[PDB]
Amino acid sequence: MFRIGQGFDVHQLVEGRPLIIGGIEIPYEKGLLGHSDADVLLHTVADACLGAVGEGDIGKHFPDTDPEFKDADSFKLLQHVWGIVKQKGYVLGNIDCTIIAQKPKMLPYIEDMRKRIAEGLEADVSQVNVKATTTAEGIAAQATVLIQKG
Amino acid sequence: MFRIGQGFDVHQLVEGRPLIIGGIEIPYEKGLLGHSDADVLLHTVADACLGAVGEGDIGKHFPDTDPEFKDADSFKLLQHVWGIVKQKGYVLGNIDCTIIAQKPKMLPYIEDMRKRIAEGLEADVSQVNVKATTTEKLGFTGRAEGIAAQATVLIQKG
Amino acid sequence: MFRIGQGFDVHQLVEGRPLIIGGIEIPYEKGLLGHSDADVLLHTVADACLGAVGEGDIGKHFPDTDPEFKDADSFKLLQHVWGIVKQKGYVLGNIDCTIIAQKPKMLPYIEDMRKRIAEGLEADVSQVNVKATTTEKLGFTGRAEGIAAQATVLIQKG
Ligand SMILES: [Mg+2]
Ligand SMILES: [Mg+2]
Ligand SMILES: [Mg+2]
Repeated sequence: MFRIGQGFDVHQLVEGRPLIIGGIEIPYEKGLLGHSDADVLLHTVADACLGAVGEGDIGKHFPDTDPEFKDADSFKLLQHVWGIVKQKGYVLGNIDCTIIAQKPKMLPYIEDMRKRIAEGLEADVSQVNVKATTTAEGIAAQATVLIQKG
Repeated sequence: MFRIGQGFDVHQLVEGRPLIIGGIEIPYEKGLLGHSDADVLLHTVADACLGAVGEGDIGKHFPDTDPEFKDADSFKLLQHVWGIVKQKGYVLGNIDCTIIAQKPKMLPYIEDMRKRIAEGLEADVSQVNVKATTTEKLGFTGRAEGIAAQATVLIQKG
Repeated sequence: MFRIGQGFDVHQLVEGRPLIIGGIEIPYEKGLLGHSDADVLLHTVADACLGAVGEGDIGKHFPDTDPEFKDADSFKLLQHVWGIVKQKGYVLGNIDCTIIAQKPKMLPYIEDMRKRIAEGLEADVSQVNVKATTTEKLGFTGRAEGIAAQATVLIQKG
């Protein structure tokens, strides 16, 4: 058995907050707006994993209104989501993710995002793909995941 | 043997139509514009299914020109599409779907959509995921001009 | 083993360039803007394929700044990508693609794009699905600024 999931998120850009994407802090004048660290890539990854196993989305498991998830580290939240997936008997097949952002340039941080995502999904880096495009009020991300019994 | 499909659709919100999403009636003062009931989520589920078996899209099977599909029930269209998938030898593995909408809030109706989609794919509700998110006021859906959806389906021999 | 990949791309329609989509030249007033032939659909197919094997995106293999990307034939680029997939031991499961464009009407060329993509992926036409949808006048594609495409691929050991 394999199962498929998909995630899509957008976060608003704003001054004063730090920019964190795929678990990596990126030097920039504007961070993303959110109640947790607002890592839009790790949120999308988490939502794709939740969706593959039929467990709604991260809003359902870590609500915005829950003070416990104020300034939450989104890598920790991904680890908990991955606990839910493992409990259903699944491991990672592979994941393919896209960051949509006009600025900053993501290329110098992509390889550490992949390591970080792999770590959070307990997989090898060869199972994780991250790309960026630009095509500027926010940063979006999309992810598609295939999980397998294991 | 597994096959993947993907659907993407977007409908304009207007005054003076019902809002029907995922086969569920949502009491709301705007609804979706289209030749059929405009059910954006069932259209993307149906497109994902047709995509997975190489049978085009709903436009091919139920065109806007042909007048007989005027105000058609999108649940009924989904069942006809599911008939095509079954004839090819496939059943549902699982489906993950996203509604993209600033308003209204979808969360009270999610479980019902999942039930209705499960019924249309002849599947267990554990096989169907539906989530709703906003674009944080950004874009055509962010400013309530329309509702978008996406769906990704995995089907398997059965 | 099966692997999944996803691609997404958007290109501007501009005056006096050919419109090449899915490897097929379509008669039209405008073409897509880019360094290569700007075939938005073959770019997304290529990206989905590279994504499935963890090899980045077309920009990693054929940067904009590479003089052989200038006016490159995106079908040849797809064949290069497919060689990468084949060296890892995979063949096509199936692919489902969507062209989002307000105009022109894709429907007369779809079958040819399917055959071309099938040829590039060394597969049967039954494994390739391509659908075309308009945006209902909404967004950047809805206001004829461009053409968008998405593709989801399932590959398998072969
Ligand atoms: Mg988020
Ligand atoms: Mg529709
Ligand atoms: Mg391109």
